[PDB]
Amino acid sequence: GKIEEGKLVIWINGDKGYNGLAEVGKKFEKDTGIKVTVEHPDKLEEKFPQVAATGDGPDIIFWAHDRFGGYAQSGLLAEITPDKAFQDKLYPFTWDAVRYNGKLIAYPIAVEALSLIYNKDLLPNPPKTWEEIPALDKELKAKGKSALMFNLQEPYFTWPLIAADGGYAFKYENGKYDIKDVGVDNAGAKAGLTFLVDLIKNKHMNADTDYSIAEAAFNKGETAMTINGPWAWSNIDTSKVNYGVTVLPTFKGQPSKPFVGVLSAGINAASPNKELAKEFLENYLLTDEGLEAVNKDKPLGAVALKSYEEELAKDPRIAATMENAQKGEIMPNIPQMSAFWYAVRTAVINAASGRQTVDEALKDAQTGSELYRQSLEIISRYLREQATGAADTAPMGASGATSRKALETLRRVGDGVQRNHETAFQGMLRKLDIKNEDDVKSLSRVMIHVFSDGVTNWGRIVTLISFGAFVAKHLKTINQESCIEPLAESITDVLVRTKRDWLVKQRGWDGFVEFFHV
Ligand SMILES: CO[C@H]1/C(F)=C/C[C@H](C)[C@@H](C)S(=O)(=O)NC(=O)c2ccc3c(c2)N(C[C@@H]2CCO[C@H]21)C[C@@]1(CCCc2cc(Cl)ccc21)CO3
Ligand SMILES: OC[C@H]1O[C@H](O[C@H]2[C@H](O)[C@@H](O)[C@@H](O)O[C@@H]2CO)[C@H](O)[C@@H](O)[C@@H]1O
Repeated sequence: GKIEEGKLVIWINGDKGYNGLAEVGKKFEKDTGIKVTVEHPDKLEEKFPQVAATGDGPDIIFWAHDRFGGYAQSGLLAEITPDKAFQDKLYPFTWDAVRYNGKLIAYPIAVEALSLIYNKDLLPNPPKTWEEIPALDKELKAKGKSALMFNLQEPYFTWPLIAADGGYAFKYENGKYDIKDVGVDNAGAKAGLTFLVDLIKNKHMNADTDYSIAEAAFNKGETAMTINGPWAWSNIDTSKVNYGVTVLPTFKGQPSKPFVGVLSAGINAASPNKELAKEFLENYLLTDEGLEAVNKDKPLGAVALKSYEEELAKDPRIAATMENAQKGEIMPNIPQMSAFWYAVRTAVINAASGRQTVDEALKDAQTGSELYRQSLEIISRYLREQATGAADTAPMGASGATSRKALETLRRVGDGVQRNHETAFQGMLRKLDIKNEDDVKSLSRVMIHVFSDGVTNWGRIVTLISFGAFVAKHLKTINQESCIEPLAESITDVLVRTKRDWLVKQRGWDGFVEFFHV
């Protein structure tokens, strides 16, 4: 389906101030005659890239900025071009969170960081360390309470602990990300997750605790502490708990490091209402009165709009939010963040339930988080050396032995496939009629149709990549060598998205090397 002209459909998460956002929508309707529909579907961050890919979905999508680079890389977002006068009304660091490949891909709304929320009637002074929580829980259990309950199903809430002693997602040094350097299974990450698993094993927490269970327990006065963001404060106000919002506890003397999000509004590339969306976001929502309406429903945190943020800055809950934000780090918006989050969510859940050990769980998470970059490194090098006749001299980098050995295996087995299946390869090449970067882009659909319509095994993966090499050779001979790298990226995208779970179960490219050994 096509997006309907002359209305606005907005998607925002169900924990945010969506009735507040609908009031801003009604003000827009009152001026313009244009109906604004606000929806909060489950798993909207997973649904958006599926429906938007077919030219469907909402006109405007709200999420934290971490998902938006993936969306932008897939052509799902309109470039945002506010004038200088509008850009200067928001803090520059919030604009930086919505910049992807030099282009603004969303409007920033507000800065979110988790804090420790504590019941002052149970815990007059909250604990400064994670390490004192077991003893504190023992004290509280004797009075029929617990120390701490928070969502263990979403790794956002457990990440601050994992990150504290040296866990990291993608390493940041000299003002740039080393996407090859992933810190999911180092000693720091292990120490943090082991502490969490030990809290569970000693019955200080329950592995099944989710968002709803922890909220209800805190807001009924059953647990002394929770971990949550500004959005949660509204329901706590209603409960009349005497609560404080403060700095997260330290682990091994070091601050808990929450991943900081910037709630952001992106415009769908398929929307025929882009001018209405920009008008709504700039002149209705991102105003003192627009942000107030949302903030009164569920608090936004530290708003991007300089004028309204000065008014809210005096709130000690916001001061505490920004203290934790400064100790933490701004999330990347790189396309791999979705894979990172999927990998760590599974690792926390399996470690918490005892399905896997901490070592086993973080091992798998590391492989999952590394999979795109390692797969690209191998696939791009094979395609490029096959096309040119000469290999890449560049160092292989992180997990370089695996990448080197996988490439050597792929040269052996892939050249065998190209030789033996030369007839079919030639026939399919002629059938596809590839001649430019436009035709290369259209291969993704046929590639995913043929590669996924069949069993999952290493032999079929070799075919995917070897035919890729066969096409790369053709692109070089027709003076279309600049298409080879986008082809490699497209093959890699198809492989890692469709076979993510299977690939991780095989120990990634080490499984490939082992399967075809001797
Ligand atoms: C019958 O004719 C096919 C052929 F010869 C199969 C022989 C093989 C060795 C089988 C015995 S198998 O079961 O081991 N493997 C597969 O069946 C298989 C797996 C993946 C795969 C394909 C097959 N493709 C169809 C092949 C290529 C040559 O003839 C087709 C190519 C494919 C789709 C077209 C566009 C395209 C573009 C790029 Cl850049 C890369 C790949 C592709 C998707 O990838
Ligand atoms: O749990 C992984 C998850 O973390 C972040 O999602 C947060 C979001 O930023 C908050 O606004 C709030 O809604 O809670 C969410 C956690 O349930 C990432 O933004 C998201 O991409 C990621 O999957």
